[PDB]
Amino acid sequence: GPHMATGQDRVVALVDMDCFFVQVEQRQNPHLRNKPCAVVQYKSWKGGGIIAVSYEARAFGVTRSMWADDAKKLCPDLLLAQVRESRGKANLTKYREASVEVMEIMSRFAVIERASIDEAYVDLTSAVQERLQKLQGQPISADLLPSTYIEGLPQGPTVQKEGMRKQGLFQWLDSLQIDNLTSPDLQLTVGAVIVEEMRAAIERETGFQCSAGISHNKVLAKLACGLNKPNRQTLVSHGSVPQLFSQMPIRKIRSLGGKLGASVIEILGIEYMGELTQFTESQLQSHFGEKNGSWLYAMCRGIEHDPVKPRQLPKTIGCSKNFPGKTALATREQVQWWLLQLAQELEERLTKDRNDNDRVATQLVVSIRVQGDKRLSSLRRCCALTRYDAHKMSHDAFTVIKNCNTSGIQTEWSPPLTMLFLCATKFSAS
DNA sequence: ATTATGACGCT
DNA sequence: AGCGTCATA
Ligand SMILES: [Mg+2]
Ligand SMILES: [Mg+2]
Repeated sequence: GPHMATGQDRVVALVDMDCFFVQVEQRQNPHLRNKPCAVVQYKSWKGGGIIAVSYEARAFGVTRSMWADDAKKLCPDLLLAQVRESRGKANLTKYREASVEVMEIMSRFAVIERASIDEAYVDLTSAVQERLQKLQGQPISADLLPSTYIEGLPQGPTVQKEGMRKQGLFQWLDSLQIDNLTSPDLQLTVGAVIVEEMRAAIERETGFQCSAGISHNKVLAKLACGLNKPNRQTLVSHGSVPQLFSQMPIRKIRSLGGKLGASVIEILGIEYMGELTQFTESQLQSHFGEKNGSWLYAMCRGIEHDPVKPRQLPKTIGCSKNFPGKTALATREQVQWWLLQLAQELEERLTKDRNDNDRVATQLVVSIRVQGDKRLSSLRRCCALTRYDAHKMSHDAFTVIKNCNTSGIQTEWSPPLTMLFLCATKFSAS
């Protein structure tokens, strides 16, 4: 009763830029705005691979991972923007720099954890306390929440989308004002006010739109974010969790979209997150291990404690290129040349990093894949990284991998290499 | 022949 | 340390 913790101590948001690489290209090229548009890398093989898709194009069935030639079959008028190529490979610098624009704006409001190139968790707990003070018990007006959905409302005893949104928001705010909700619900609401402000500042100062989730932890905030896209934000309250989870496929929850989630479904014979509540913590630990079991037991109740880490910068800076099909690297100098290409981009990004962020990478990570091997990495070896010099890094990389070559002939490379990867890690303050 | 990333867990 | 998992544009 009085001692059951409810995972309602924090306010956490997850902000995710809508179709981010597409918005970066649309800001640069006004001709692409408000059109079915996608971003593609390379062009020769089947028109290139799509890596981002505008919501106008999604309506035609265009998706990420699709070949541009195939996307054009679904959407003949699809417009395309190409990822820059430098030194023979895709170069994502424009999007990394746009990401920094957005992350720096978010950081004015609160501590953020960079979760990917286009999304960040926000810990709003302190900001909410301060805003609550500034307020002096004044009601929160719907006008402060013009793009917010309250998940699960309206309910109980209009056929337009925006009308539905406001109906639910009014029920929520009516109940908050009447004192029929909880202090955590008030805290979430103020959290949502702050995220409207954050999202307005991002759009004003960059041109970019985003969606966001506001809840009591990272997992719920991420889930919330996806419920109403694009350009909207969603509040998932603790109380909304039983109904939300009762029909929520397990694979939709962050970290359960893969093999673990599949085993939860198979071993337990269930489909929805809410069905997990019927098992004891020990039962879940017996199937999924101590850590995952405890996590599952709390998560299916809407409770999770993973903190928003104070980390706005990436921990690693990496450079990779696949060499698929017949392009697999088969000669020694081929391997050396591409190692150099990679090492040159890496040096460029590392020198920029050292200047911007007052740190130095100390470990060089070399990874390769060989043909018809594994998936992903076949092999991964570390060596020291003492100097930001591309020729040295490339020579060093060759050294740690050169004995992978099973060839008799040292000029030839067998089995052919289908992937090269250089990654700088173990940063120290400098 | 999605590609190019990036974080974290296991042993 | 090296490998595997899960995720994002
Ligand atoms: Mg996303
Ligand atoms: Mg994202």
